[PDB]
Amino acid sequence: PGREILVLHVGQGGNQIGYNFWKTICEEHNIDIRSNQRKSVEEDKVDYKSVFLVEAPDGFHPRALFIDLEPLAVEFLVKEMKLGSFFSEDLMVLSYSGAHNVWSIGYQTGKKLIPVILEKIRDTMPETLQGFLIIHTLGGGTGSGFGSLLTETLKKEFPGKGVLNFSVLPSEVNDVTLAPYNTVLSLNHLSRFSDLVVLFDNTALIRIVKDQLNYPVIKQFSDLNFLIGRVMASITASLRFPGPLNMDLMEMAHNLVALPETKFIIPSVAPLTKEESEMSTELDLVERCFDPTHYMVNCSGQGKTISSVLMFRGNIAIENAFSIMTDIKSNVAFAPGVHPDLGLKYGICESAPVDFDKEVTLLSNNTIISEVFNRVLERFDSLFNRDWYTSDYVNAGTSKSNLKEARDNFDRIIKIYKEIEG
Ligand SMILES: Nc1nc2c(ncn2[C@@H]2O[C@H](COP(=O)(O)OP(=O)(O)OP(=O)(O)O)[C@@H](O)[C@H]2O)c(=O)[nH]1
Ligand code: NA
Ligand code: NA
Repeated sequence: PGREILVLHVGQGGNQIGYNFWKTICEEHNIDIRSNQRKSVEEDKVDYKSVFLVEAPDGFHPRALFIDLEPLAVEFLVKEMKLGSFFSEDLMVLSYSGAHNVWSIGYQTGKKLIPVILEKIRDTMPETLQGFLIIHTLGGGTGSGFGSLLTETLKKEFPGKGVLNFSVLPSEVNDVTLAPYNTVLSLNHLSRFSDLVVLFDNTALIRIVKDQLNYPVIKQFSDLNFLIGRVMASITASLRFPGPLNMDLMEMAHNLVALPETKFIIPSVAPLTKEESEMSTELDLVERCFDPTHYMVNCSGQGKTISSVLMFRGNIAIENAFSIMTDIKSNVAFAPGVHPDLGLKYGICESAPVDFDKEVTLLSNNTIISEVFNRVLERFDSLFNRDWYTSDYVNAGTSKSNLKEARDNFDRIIKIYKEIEG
């Protein structure tokens, strides 16, 4: 026993993303998400299912909680995707009132559910649990505020366990006008309590789906969220399947987090299709991951990499993975203080993702974070300097002074990344 992870999905986006993640995990372990059983004994591969799956005598269940302050997103998802016996009622922590896109309402209202959540966790969590993943968007009220509260709560209640966030930033034009306040409040909270924050945004996800997968239409968020699920599954693949070089959650965080504050990470994956996986080299895939076309956060350029983690999955030539390292260091811009021999952390797993020959996943700690975050700050200031939209934050326990305090800490983080850039 050991290595187990518990996944908390918070708000509409966090729970919708959870569908794609759990679908991917079940497929990788040849588990039928509808029957809760192995699809077959003969195709049961050597693996470690306990990382994300609880095996009970009746079948497999996700080590997850599905948390929201309104019931519609989760209930509709479970009905449409036929998840009733996998996303079961005993794993749901739902209320009725909603956060109304205000971080402060999500935070305050979520406090009422913390006892129930902690009881569910302490009911079924093994003592050898390595950590928690919190999946949430930053621009709404529940994912942002309740997700922030949960990050704080888990770090306090479970010392020595990793707390990692997979967090969706607002789009280039925000689709929630309150998103700057919610994003600054969330990033401030995660800077204080998360061990590592892996970021995504829908502008980048849409670009990848339209340009790398060439989907003719995106009709549901599943046709975007699958990319987030791919990152989550691939970066944990070496905990779950054999390979030459495995790595756990805090192993990856320790290699990325150069200074305590530099914990905000941009992911990328290559390739995106089976056909590309069968007609590519390790060098080609790594170069794609380091190219802004493949970043899952919308960036103006390659920035400067401080530190990176690369997971190689599938039919990988180890000599190519190693031999290309000097090429990565020569062709990709790293921050000025990074020694020519440093800034890379490798994992290598023999299991390829569904039907692919091979795949590379990159987690990059990149100074371009400062540009992404500066844009959030500029949006925040445009509202705050006019006192726009502050009333419902104030009424839910976030004073205007508190809003400014969060903004100023956010700016301190931006400046640390900018200083490292040079
Ligand atoms: N990628 C992705 N983004 C989502 C998804 N659902 C919502 N979003 C984004 O999340 C932000 C809105 O937050 P939601 O997750 O809907 O809000 P919530 O966390 O449920 O908070 P409240 O509705 O205020 O209670 C917007 O920027 C949306 O574009 C999703 O399934 N996938
Ligand atoms: Na919602
Ligand atoms: Na909503």
